[PDB]
Amino acid sequence: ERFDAFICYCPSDIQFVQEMIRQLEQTNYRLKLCVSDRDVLPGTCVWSIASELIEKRCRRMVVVVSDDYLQSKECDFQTKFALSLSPGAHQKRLIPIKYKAMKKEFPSILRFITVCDYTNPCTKSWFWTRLAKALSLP
Repeated sequence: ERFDAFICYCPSDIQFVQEMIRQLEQTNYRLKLCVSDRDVLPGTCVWSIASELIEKRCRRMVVVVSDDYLQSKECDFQTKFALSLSPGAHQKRLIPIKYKAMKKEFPSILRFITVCDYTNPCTKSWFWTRLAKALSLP
């Protein structure tokens, strides 16, 4: 089955992903998010379902960036694979998200891609609108 986006995230960010489900799948947006801890089946490889799903079965990939995310090798692999699919962010396939105040730097590999910043109080009002729309484009 195909998806609109593959949510890349660390375990400690699962809960924000749940909010994404509550804000993007369970609303009028009706987006089909691929949450690995929910839709990726067991028995799969953990690097090939970042190469079959992300590449062919998902149009975009929402990275849930955070301090915990930097420390989890799996999501780093999946993000670098994203950038392999579209180095330069030409096809607009990698949506970074900063939903929490970070004590570490933003990944130096995503400096030039526009991040959806929940933390910003004056911008959050458009977050779910910007994200949803972005994930709904062809």
